[PDB]
Amino acid sequence: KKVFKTEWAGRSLTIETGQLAKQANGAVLVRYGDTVVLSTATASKEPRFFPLTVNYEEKMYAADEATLTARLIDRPIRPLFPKGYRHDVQIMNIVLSADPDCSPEMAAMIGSSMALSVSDIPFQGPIAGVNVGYIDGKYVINPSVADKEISRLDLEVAGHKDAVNMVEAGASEITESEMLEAIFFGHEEIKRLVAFQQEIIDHIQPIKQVYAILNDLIKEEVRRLIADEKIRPDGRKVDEIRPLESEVGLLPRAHGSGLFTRGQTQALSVLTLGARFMHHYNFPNFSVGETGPVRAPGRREIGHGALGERALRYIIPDTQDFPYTIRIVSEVLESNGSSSQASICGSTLALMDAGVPIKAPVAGIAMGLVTRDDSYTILTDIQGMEDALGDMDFKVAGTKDGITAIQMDIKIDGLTREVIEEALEQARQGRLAIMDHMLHTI
Amino acid sequence: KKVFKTEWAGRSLTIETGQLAKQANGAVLVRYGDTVVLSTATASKEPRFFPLTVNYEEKMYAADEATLTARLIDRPIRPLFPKGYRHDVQIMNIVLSADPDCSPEMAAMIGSSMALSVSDIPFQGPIAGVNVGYIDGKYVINPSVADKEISRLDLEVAGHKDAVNMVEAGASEITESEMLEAIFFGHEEIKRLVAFQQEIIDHIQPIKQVYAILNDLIKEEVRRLIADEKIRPDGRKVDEIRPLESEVGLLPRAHGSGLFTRGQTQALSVLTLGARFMHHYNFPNFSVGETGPVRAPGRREIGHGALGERALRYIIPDTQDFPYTIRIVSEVLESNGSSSQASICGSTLALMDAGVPIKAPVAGIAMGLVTRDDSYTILTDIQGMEDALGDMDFKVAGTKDGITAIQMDIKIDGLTREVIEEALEQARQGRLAIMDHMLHTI
Amino acid sequence: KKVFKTEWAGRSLTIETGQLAKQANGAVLVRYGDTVVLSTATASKEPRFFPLTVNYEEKMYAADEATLTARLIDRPIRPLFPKGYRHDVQIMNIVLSADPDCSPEMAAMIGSSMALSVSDIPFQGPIAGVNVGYIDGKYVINPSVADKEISRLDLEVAGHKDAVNMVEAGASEITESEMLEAIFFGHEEIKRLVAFQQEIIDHIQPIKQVYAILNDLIKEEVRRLIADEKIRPDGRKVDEIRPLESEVGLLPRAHGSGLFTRGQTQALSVLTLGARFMHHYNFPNFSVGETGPVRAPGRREIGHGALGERALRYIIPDTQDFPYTIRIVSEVLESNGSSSQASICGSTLALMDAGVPIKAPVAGIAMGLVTRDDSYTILTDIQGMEDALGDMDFKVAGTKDGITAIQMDIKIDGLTREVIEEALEQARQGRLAIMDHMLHTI
Ligand SMILES: [Mg+2]
Ligand SMILES: [Mg+2]
Ligand SMILES: [Mg+2]
Repeated sequence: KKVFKTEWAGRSLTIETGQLAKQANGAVLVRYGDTVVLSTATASKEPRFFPLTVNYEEKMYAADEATLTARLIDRPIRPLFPKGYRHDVQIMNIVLSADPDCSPEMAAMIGSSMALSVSDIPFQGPIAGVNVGYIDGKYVINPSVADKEISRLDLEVAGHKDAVNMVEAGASEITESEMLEAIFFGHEEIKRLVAFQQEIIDHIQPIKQVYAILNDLIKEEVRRLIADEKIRPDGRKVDEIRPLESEVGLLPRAHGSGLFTRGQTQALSVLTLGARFMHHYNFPNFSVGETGPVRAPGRREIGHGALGERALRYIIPDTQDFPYTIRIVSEVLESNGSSSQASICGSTLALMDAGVPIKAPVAGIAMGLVTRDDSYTILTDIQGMEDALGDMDFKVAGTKDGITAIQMDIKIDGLTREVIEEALEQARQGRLAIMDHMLHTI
Repeated sequence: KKVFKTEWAGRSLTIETGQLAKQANGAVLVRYGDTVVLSTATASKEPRFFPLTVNYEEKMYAADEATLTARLIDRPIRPLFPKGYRHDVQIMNIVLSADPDCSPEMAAMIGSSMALSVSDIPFQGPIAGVNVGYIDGKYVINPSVADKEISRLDLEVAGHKDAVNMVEAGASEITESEMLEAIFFGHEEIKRLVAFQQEIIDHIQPIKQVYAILNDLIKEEVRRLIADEKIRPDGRKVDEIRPLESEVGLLPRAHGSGLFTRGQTQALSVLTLGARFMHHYNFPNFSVGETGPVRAPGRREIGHGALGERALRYIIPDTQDFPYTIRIVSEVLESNGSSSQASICGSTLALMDAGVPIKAPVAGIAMGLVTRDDSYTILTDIQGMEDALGDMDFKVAGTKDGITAIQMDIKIDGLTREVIEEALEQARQGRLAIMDHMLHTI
Repeated sequence: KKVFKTEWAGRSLTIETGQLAKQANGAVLVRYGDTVVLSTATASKEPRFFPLTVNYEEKMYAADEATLTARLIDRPIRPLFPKGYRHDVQIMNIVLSADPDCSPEMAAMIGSSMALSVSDIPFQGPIAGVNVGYIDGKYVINPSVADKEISRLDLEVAGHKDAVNMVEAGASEITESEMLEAIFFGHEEIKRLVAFQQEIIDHIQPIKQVYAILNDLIKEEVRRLIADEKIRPDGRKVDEIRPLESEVGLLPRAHGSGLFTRGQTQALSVLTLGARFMHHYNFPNFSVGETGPVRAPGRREIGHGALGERALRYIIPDTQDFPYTIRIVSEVLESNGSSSQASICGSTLALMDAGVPIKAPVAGIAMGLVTRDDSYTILTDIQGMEDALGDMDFKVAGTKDGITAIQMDIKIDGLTREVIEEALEQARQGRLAIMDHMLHTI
């Protein structure tokens, strides 16, 4: 994780990388004052017309428009790819925290530039954008909500080191000279922002670029290694949990937030208190390093949100002891096995971060199985491949004092009593280990 | 039609087959107390990745959630198909009547097992599910809504004769042993439910599994047999109506219901009273023995709902004599020609069932045409093939005293006055014949 | 532009062609009293099952149903196409002004007939439809909303010169003879309307029916002609605006309307006053002579509506001096570069039509560029091909006193200051010329 800081229009500008959304080609967290934006850039493995998609979304907890902002950010980026480049490139901008005086739109634009800049994609940037106002005869960079009310110009201009790349303006009937001056006043700031990004690029130094029978032979090799040689594809032992990392309080305008990472699975859960309890779960395709349609929550996202809500509902305080609504949203930023349990753990952190008087913290974990002729092997904290090539995905969440939720998917006829018993015990040990880590963080 | 009865958690469990949704591969009506669920299983004719889809819907008149339940029922079913089976299989569960103390989710799960078991699809069941509660230290099968409020466990468990295959639980922090005790307490009931299903299967004994030039010769033969030999593809006479069957009062929690069957066309219409008149029409793909997307009402269903509403609107009493809202929903469970008129007849039955003081009963029927030489033949109650290969689809509904609705689709340039007049006369005789039967039923 | 007038059920019937939607195969404006309906017919260039789609929409500003009305109009039209005809034919019906006593449905039915008749598509019409009521024992053509309340019959019947082609009725239990009399009373009016349509057809006389290297040589030829010979594909000069045409007050039940045409780009903007400011933009596929899905407004339509709203927002009077909501909807009836600007102009004419005390009229225009070596050429009022084959699409709108909106898309890395300077000045001259024309119209 690398943090780069500067100042922008009288407020702090930080760009973070290396920690969040590692399976996108490039990903960056932009903090502009209290505005926080996660920007990702992901490209298809092989080339597909150049298919570029830019998305912008302001989360409900951050406090047509988003369509206009995605079209805004697409413009200075689209023409700067090599001629003939046909890979499908998808860029996401998620406003996690929104201060209206610290333009989330412009933060997302430089986030989208930086996401691409560190990314692996041959984008010919960097670019940056600024908002220019025109107040009492003086041009201003990124005016506050108050200043924009007395501004005769609502100009957003973007470009690179060499030239202006985009002009998007509304104005109170200003002359051609007044506009022209505003534009190249804006481009002076753009050159500073592009220089700031280039410092980051210089430091980071991104590097730019019968079947079915085979599929069964790999399945048997993974299963043989596990049952016989006692070793898992990532070198783990059968009861080994992946490396754990965790933080709270990542978002200034949220009541509570928790970041929980387990191996290659990472979830950001954001809590909102209002004036009863709900938990939602979002699974972007950049979480698994892919592109594709940005659709409404599918069947799986509805399930995993309800499973998280079920595990957590039992420790939520009553209304007499906590007279507030509680909404938690879990964002899966990276996934390689049980994002849904990571969302449960992130939500517990966010509940404690927000000072919600819960009965007890809750953590979860998913168990696996490799069945063989004479015996079987329980796998603790399975990754995706062990789900795909194993025999079950057995998810258990609860407190130190017992179970609050179970959900199971198996690829065999059934689980014997001994399998279920052994899995529940390893899962009891697993959740206890995870909460020891979470209480260490909290 | 065969009815099989038992007792389940202190309430009656009935499974019916042979009457409803005969064009699905397998179909079953489950009655669990006042809960009523129709479950169908339909497979693609040819095999296609194994595409299995399970659907669950609680109808508005029965009284995220439905997604979780379809997700619930898929789990114990999916792994029990032969390895390498690639037919597209769709399972539909329609909650027609819902008593919250008599689990519609569990009723639908055994319905889906039952639908598959009698179906011809090589499903390796049967399976069954139960809900297990935990109240003052004792496990209970399918607790009532009141009992679940004092329950420390919300466990739903499914499996087959030999093993448990699915566990989905919420719990007030119960230990691993307590959960284990609940699972195999539930599985004792599952083995009883699967044994009951096997009794039904033992009795029923399901058996398990230039082009354009040709079509014109087929069309030419059906039309030739009709015009020359006066015989229709099913052997009917040109003015012969298909066998009629009808009952009332099928749903305990509905204000009125009518089941109307005409040959291979079957509609169940459900009426709801409230505190002005609407008729809706649903056409599931299993009604014609197919699979496919479950979409919102298409143009045809909207058309056929409005045509049903038109035929019926005229005999609905004034508010002074009946001060209630009336919503009727007609479910096409099978189709082979004019489901829309069957829905009209089903709706009239439901109106008389509900004790709605209608002006007069209403029946409908669809007429056809085969034009030849200069001669022609009017067909009474056309099936699908006579619509496709004939010249018109001429639908007339009304009372014994006259016409209340007409809708027509033709495949030739126009209908002469003489064709229209003779068709109207045969349809007058038709609706009178259908109505004589409906009053016999009512 | 040709206008054909007659009388229909005691109200005026006008059919207009030659002015609106010229890029559809056939397009017609029908005025039936105060009802105004635009009807278009467009066919795919090559044939694809005969795919015919009929669409019907009543605009909100004109004052299940639209689906039923579109199916209504499809029926008398569908069977009257040549056997074996496989071109995709799409008919759109847009109710721009709605008087409920002058049936928009029947206006749309004869509009769809006329659209196809003048179209080049081998539709074997014309057809027409009428509404027949039955009041105190007398049949009446197209009864008023009041008269329909005392009518025992709500019959819609359609057909051609030779026969009735469609019967759709609801009725208060009328006999077969009463229904039969109604149909052929209606067909007496149909033959008169079909004769009226036939007069127009006689008058108009419609006539009835390495790749990558090649595209790059065409692009180089357009750019070569522009930069060297100064000649544009339509023979225009680089600073020449396309011919302008403009009218105001096209819709009787709208508070204001403006029609603005610029070459092959045409927009109709409709203003509605209520008891704050919004501008929407619609882009039908017939505007460029194509067929295809009728979807919700896409990203471009959202963008172009907001850009129009942005150009206009600045001249909207304050609430203190104009206490009304203002809604404008701009319909792109024909397009060949910058419809977004056509909407702005249309909107301004409309605001003036509606007597909205705007600060100043607003006009817009789109500029292009052909870059050659170190040389370049600014293009005034670019058509679609000069956008596709040029270097920018630079849109500037404003008043006589300055700029109110700018939006730009470029196909090169950046725009030098002098290019931006040259574009703004030519665009300033452009909008002044357009506004000189618009004030002449107003
Ligand atoms: Mg897992
Ligand atoms: Mg029919
Ligand atoms: Mg343009």
